[PDB]
Amino acid sequence: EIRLGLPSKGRMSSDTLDLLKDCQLSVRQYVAQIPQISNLEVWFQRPKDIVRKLLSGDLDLGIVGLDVLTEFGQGNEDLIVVHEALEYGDCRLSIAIPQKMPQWTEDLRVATGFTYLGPKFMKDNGHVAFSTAALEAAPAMGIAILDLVSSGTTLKENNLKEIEGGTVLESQAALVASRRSMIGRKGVLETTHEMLERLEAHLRAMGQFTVVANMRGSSAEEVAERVLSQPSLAGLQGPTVSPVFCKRDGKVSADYYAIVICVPKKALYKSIQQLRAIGGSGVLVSPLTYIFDEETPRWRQLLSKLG
Amino acid sequence: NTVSRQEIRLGLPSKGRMSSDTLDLLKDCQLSVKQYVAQIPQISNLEVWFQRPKDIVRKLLSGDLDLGIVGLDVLTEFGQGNEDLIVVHEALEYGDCRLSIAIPQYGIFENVNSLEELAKMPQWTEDKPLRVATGFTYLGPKFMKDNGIKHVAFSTADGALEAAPAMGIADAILDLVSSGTTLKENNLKEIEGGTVLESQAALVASRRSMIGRKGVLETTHEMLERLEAHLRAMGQFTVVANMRGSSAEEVAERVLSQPSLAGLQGPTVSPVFCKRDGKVSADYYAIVICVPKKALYKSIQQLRAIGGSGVLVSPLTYIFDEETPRWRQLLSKLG
Amino acid sequence: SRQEIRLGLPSKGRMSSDTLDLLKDCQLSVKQVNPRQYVAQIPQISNLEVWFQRPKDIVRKLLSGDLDLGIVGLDVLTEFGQGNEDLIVVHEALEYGDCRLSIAIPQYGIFENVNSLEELAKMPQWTEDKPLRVATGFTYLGPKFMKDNGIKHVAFSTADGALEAAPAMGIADAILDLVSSGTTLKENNLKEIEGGTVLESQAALVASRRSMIGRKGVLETTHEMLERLEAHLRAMGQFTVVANMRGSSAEEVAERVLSQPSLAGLQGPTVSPVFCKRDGKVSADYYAIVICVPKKALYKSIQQLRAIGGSGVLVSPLTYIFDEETPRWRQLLSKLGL
Amino acid sequence: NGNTVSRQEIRLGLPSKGRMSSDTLDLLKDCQLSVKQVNPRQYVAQIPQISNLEVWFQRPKDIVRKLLSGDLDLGIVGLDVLTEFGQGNEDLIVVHEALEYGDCRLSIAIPQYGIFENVNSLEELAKMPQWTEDKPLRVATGFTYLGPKFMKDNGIKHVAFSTADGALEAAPAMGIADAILDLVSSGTTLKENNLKEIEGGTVLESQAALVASRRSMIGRKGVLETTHEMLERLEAHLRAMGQFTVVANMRGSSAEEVAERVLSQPSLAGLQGPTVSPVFCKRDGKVSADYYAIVICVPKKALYKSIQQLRAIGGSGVLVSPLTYIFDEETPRWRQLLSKLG
Amino acid sequence: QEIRLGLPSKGRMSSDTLDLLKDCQLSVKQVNPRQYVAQIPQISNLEVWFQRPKDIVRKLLSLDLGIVGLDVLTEFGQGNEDLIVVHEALEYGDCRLSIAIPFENVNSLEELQWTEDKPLRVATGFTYLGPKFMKDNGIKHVAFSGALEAAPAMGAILDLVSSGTTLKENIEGGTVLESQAALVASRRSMIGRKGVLETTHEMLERLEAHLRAMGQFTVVANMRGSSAEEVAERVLSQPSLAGLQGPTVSPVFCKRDGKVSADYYAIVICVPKKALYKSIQQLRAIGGSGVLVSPLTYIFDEETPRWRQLLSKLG
Amino acid sequence: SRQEIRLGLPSKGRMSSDTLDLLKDCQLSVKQVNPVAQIPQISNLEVWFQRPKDIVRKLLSGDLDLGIVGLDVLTEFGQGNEDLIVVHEALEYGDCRLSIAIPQYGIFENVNSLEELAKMPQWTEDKPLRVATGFTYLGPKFMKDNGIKHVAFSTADGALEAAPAMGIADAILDLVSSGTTLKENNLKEIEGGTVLESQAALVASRRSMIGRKGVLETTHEMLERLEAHLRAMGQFTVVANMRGSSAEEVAERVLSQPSLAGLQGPTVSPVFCKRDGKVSADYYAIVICVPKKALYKSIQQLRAIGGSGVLVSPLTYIFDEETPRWRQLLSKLGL
Ligand SMILES: N[C@@H](Cc1c[nH]c[nH+]1)C(=O)O
Ligand SMILES: N[C@@H](Cc1c[nH]c[nH+]1)C(=O)O
Ligand SMILES: N[C@@H](Cc1c[nH]c[nH+]1)C(=O)O
Ligand SMILES: N[C@@H](Cc1c[nH]c[nH+]1)C(=O)O
Ligand SMILES: N[C@@H](Cc1c[nH]c[nH+]1)C(=O)O
Ligand SMILES: N[C@@H](Cc1c[nH]c[nH+]1)C(=O)O
Repeated sequence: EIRLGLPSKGRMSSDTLDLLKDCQLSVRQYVAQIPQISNLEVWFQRPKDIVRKLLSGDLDLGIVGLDVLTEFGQGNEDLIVVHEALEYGDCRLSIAIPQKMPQWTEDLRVATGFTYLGPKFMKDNGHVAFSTAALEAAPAMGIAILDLVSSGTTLKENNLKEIEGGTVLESQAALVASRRSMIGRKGVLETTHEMLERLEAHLRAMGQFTVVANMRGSSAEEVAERVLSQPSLAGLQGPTVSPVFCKRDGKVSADYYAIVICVPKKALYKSIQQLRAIGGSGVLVSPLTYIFDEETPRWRQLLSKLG
Repeated sequence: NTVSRQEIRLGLPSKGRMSSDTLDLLKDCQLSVKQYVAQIPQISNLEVWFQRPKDIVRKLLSGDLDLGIVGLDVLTEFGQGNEDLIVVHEALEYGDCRLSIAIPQYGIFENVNSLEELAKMPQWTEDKPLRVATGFTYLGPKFMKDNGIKHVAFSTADGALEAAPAMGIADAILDLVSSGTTLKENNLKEIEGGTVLESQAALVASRRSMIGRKGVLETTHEMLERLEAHLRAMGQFTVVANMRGSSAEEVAERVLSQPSLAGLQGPTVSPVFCKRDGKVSADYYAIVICVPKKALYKSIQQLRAIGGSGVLVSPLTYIFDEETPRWRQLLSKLG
Repeated sequence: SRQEIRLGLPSKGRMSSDTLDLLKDCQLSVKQVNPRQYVAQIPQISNLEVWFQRPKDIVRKLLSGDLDLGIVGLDVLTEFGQGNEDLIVVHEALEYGDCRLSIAIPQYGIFENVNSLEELAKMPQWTEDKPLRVATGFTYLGPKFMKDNGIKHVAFSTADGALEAAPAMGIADAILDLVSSGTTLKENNLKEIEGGTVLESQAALVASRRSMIGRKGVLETTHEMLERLEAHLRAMGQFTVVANMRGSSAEEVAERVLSQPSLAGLQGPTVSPVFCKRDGKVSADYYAIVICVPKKALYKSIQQLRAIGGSGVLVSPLTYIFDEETPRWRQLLSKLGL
Repeated sequence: NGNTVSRQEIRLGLPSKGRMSSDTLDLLKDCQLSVKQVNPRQYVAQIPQISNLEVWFQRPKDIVRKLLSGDLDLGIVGLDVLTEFGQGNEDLIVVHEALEYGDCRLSIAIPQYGIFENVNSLEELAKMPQWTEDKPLRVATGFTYLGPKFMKDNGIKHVAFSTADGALEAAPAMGIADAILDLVSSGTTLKENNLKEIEGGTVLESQAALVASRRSMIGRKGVLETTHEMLERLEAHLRAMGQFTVVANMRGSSAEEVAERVLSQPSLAGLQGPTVSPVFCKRDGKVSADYYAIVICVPKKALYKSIQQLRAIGGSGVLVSPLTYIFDEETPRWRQLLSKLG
Repeated sequence: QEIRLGLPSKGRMSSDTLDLLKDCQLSVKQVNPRQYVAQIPQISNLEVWFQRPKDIVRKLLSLDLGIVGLDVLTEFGQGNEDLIVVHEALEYGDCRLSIAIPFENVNSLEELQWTEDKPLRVATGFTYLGPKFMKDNGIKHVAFSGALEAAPAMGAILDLVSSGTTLKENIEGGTVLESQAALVASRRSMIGRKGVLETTHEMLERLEAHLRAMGQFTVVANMRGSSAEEVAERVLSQPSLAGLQGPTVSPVFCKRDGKVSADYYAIVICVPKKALYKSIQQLRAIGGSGVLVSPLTYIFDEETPRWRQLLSKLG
Repeated sequence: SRQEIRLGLPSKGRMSSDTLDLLKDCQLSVKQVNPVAQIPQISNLEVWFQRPKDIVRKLLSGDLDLGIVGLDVLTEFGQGNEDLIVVHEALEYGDCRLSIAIPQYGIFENVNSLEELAKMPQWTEDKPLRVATGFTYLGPKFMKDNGIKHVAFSTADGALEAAPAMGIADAILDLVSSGTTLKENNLKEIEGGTVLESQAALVASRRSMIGRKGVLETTHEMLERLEAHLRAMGQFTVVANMRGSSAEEVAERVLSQPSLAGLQGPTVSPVFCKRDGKVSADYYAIVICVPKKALYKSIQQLRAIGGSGVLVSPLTYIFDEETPRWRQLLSKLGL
């Protein structure tokens, strides 16, 4: 049996279920199954509960923000980040001040819910005491900020600004695994492998469009010659070119050719312009679930961390 | 109005089904949105403001917005026919309704089946006018000053607008009709010529913003083409079929004999190989065509008649083709 | 009277959301004009109008003729239809709403060494005085099941609150309830018995025979409905997989793909040329292949595709896969014959 | 039957959902009979102020079913529900027939306009040539039982019934039915849909009622005494609901002079007369009974007028406060219950 | 034939208003909760309409009575002589509309650069009343145009202040006005519609008596004593045990050695709620026990000048 | 650092609503600004809403001065800390008991007391008695006192009561109120299995009451208001009209009756009514307190002695001679 922890509430939870639904890995009850991965069982927990059960051995995998992983995991050696950047849950844990200064003789208050990571940053380049408090309004009320910043709007609303070097950590959602489970529970390691591969291929896919265009041409080679002259019509390896038939004088002839290329989403609009310039029409654009390519070093780095 | 601002602002409905359908349209365009102000990353430097629809029209006129998506009813009532508002796309194919006049089927309106015979009723004079309950304070007076009805007072009715004729608050109603079931439940009928306006959700733009603010026209162009290609796609199916044949050309002749297997320009035909007696040969060919969704079932039958099997059907985000006159007409309105 | 085809759908419950999700996955989205109102449209099918009802009301209205089609669990069809021959199951297994209506008895006590329905019947505790008490919501199917299996002294009741708690509270001796995973039964120290299953149930497409033979348009939209649901189930199902591969000709690449066990596709790989510029000349150095891959096979197929030099492997889902018609249509027409 | 089950508790069924539920819980709170909802998800709570009294929250239809089977002993339910689901069973005894909430009438409504414009009477509706065995009068209603009974009684033969989809009142406008049989309270739903009531169209007048099972009352230990207490408490609560206690300071020489003053006033009579007591205050360091306080019950509808009268005779500092119960002589209801029991 | 009184539909004003009527034993008979008309049956022909406060002012300007914030009355009422506030202080919804600035050493509005160009930008919801304060206070350089408290960070403010904590999260003379909930009536009904004047009279009397009561406690104590006058002297020796006019003193009997005698006396006084606790201490000091404390719906006393002031406004 | 008294109250659950209902009925109304609050009825008193566990902890840390919490939370999380003093141990809501439940079937059939669970031998150092519980601290302390050491405790996932049926645990340690959960899950209490009796309680910190000026007197005020209200909740005031010749005759009648005793005896005053144009005190009104549980029987008794028009009404407070809860608190404080 293989157990994977997922966030139970917050946007991290809805974004995680949205991620799984986009991978075609769909999951009142709190325990579910992902049937497309053999013997994989999902447990919905708060992220701190994912870290706690991963350390104890009740879970084998988890998806958690890097902030929760580093504070509640404490840099414990048992935890290994398999994928460090699932590209959601973007934030940074940092300190905010109003818009070395010697006023402290042990007799500087920072309000934070991160009871642990504040103290650690004081050994690196730091007289600091921590509290727990509307957290964002704490400097104005006199409680004491060290908090998560994403868009930074909360900082501007409370007349608070950010410092150079004030970012203690950059955080995304991450796929993490238990070391005791990967070495000791047979069957876990291969599904963490499959999970990493699927997440990489989905992230690449997310990503691209497949673009298919009708083009008038005499040969497949002339048409490909036209597509490859265009800078952003390169595709992964080049246009797939196939014949397109239509009835002329009661007889059929391949007057058109259909090309298919991958196009990055950010490049789509200008690509369309380019395709119109070389005579393409009826341009079908569609999304992808996965794009599998050559494996990234992430698997080998995981094995290097394991031995 | 005149504010140094790097970003193009697009107003979207904040509450109602227009909000949910608008966010649904953007998600179907793969235009994911990032409080009350968000960003659309895919369109360069495009920033979305969620507002009440009247506030979208008001802020477009005041200059706080550059584009908006709003129903044509909200646009015509609150814009009041101002020439600065240009509909860029007049038919986003959701929010369909019509603002019209409904009158009772009973009482004195039994044989009042046209707006004209509603007019010539000696019941209403300067003292006791024709009471019409509506939330459309501007458009009612306009519709009947355009059609010559002398003595009409308009009111906003307490609670259930449709029940006002039954309660005695008003003699008729001026309201939005979609399926018409609300009218039928209260013994109300429309009339010939009673339709004040036909409405859909529309992409609207400010003339002053497009002319004066850098980048507005290009992102309006991108949004219009994206909306047109997405509507075209929603639209069609991609249909891919395996067919046994000796050559690609024979297979193509077979699919083209069929009326609704034409596709956009014709079938794409490619070889399909399989192992026979340890040797492979292109015993099959796979064809690809676009099929309109309303033709899908019939197309499947036709594909079976010519030997097709394993017919894959899948949807499209966009279909980009030749640009519609909507762009050229917008530039015509701008000079 | 009327010229629209009416399709009944469950209004509340998990059956309702799963049904609307099935229709959206078919690109048959429902045009909820009023979300307070109970009637919507499916524009992709001509004159097809959806009515949101309680499932019992779907069966009642199919029998009365106010609906023509319905999607309902087989348990509800059996309990509220009572085997009326006018209700015909068109598609018997839409693969959601899986459960079984069965008998559960305590694990402990009097029922320790009772594990068959016959051994439940044999117990002597049950006479006209003091019968076997069964708590159930299935007012019709319980008595029929128990009169058919020779269990002679049984009284049935509806229970307050948690049906599964009725035997512990003393309200009842056994229950007749729906079992899916069976965890509710385990949580309440209950067990099924051999022969205790009254019926196996899924969501199903049902039609009125009077509507199909007598009302214009019903039989063809039932045909399209059956064909679309079957094709969608097949699609759910597969992935289309497209890979770039280096090769000199289409035949060499095809032989490489077919040498691999699970890269067979439905009929074999489609192989087309992929052109790329080398030294200012364009040439088909690569070829793109497309195959269907079953989803449970996806990962291994990827490995197989990498072994033969594949790259840039696009994976995407399908709304439909239409193939040869299943006998379900011919079976329907035979049921209509007379 | 649940008439044989051994249980120490006396069981009172209360409506689980609806306006009847909240109004019933309001009635209990106004009687200081607060229900200790042990679990809100659970359906059973306790009323600790009455010995061995346990409340079950049920559908009203389930309250009637359970009273007939003997699984409940008392219930509070509208008389419409009692007539529909009890069907006039002789075992159901109405102990209190008018709890003065849930007021409505089940009646027949037909369109104001159409063929029914001159139809104001019920047998005007009967002497109508439109309905035969071929095409009957369609009536939408949720009352599967009471409709047939009412119209077999009033000389109308050719009638069909439907449990209409959704908005019952909109059934005649949609063409689902030609009339409706429904509950009317203020009648605004009838006016909103251009429908009207009829002479003789009223099927029954209904309020919330305290009902009991006769087999339970005679056979189950403790039931009769707690229905006695409930009826008494309810009667008193209604009387209190009702009155104000009014207390006034008055300048006077003796209690009898003050009493003479209050009793000259028409609405200062009280239940039996003003209670009069001395009110002392320090003048120049000595206390003396310069004032007197009077206590009277005043009906709420008289309060304002009573105040004016109390000022005319020199009253001030008029304290007005409400009452939980007013117990007086028993009404005939209890004896009537015993006559129905034998 | 009908007298109509408007009440707020949503907000704390709504729950506080229905709580006010609920405390007055004028229960509101909401026959349809979805509908907007209810009745007060204890006052003959008194009908309640639930709507937003601007709508209440709108209909009083077009209703016979309304209960609305003084802010809504002054902004939407236009200072019209037809709207007469009969009771100006129902003691709920209390607040002040005032100006807050981030602007450090500026503490008076006069110190509040601002010209034709760059006119003092205040984001504010007071479409009518905003102009009034500065058109009257001599800053001619002001323009008016969400999540208001962050407006100084986002790009001074004129808003409602109650406890002021919302202001603290983000001046002298900045107060535009002080507001409470008020019972207002239209002159058109009072001079012209029969029965409006009389039910406004009853409403004003009930509201004044309830406000007095809200207010006090009735306190009843057992005290051992020989005579009523002795016990009364003991109660009156204590400063805040005076009551309205003095303690009501009555005999309390108990069985001693098989014979009954008035060994105790019960006193009744009104005690203000704010004074209750020390009143209990004082009552214990003079030998009281079993002190029953209970609330009041109304305390009617002599009419306030408000009715005669209203009639002076009516002539 | 801070200057005004802080009172912790439960934030969520029925404990929260029942607590706010009690305080509002005690005239300690909480003025919630928006979701920290204030109680203005006690001069200068400030409320903090927290999770029950947090209140105890914050009392221990110094951040709180008072709290209202169930005694189970107090004993489980306070760990018997001497800084926490219960001021009122029984606010008469949140009633429950923390106790041990075991199955009725199987091994445990003929086991109906704690000592018989002890003299059961299924449990060894290797395979101990598995008890599912949320009380990480309290449970072990209870069983070393009169049970075995062959006990392991666990936190059950999900439904604690279903843990013995699922095989997770052999017994549970849980809160019992009405006992329906245990009966629904075929579980049973044992004699001597009760670990603790719990109600909601008013708790205070010793450091705050002795050391922070103003804390002790506002706990005095809230303790007296809470005790007073509880006493009143409690009683009825009952007032009856009685025909009689003298007040003493009427008093003798009420006192001849067992349960009409009142607190000290009936108050008796004259009731006047018009006879022949003359007024005379033909009646007398008596006032007594009646415990609510006795009300109905007292009514019968009042009728037996000729009473009529019996007014019954409730009380907010009943203050008497000072309760020993204050004197005992001061004894625990060293005055
Ligand atoms: N041959 C095209 C499309 C494709 C990608 N993968 C398979 N086909 C490209 O390389 O971009
Ligand atoms: N060649 C097919 C499919 C296609 C459209 N666009 C690109 N390919 C058609 O013309 O319909
Ligand atoms: N011929 C490929 C792809 C395909 C399916 N259908 C049409 N083409 C296969 O059989 O998998
Ligand atoms: N004696 C007063 C007050 C009272 C009624 N009952 C007891 N006391 C009256 O008859 O109104
Ligand atoms: N006599 C007491 C109580 C009271 C007021 N009104 C009537 N009684 C007082 O003057 O305060
Ligand atoms: N004297 C009555 C009522 C009372 C109590 N306290 C004051 N009065 C009694 O002792 O019960």
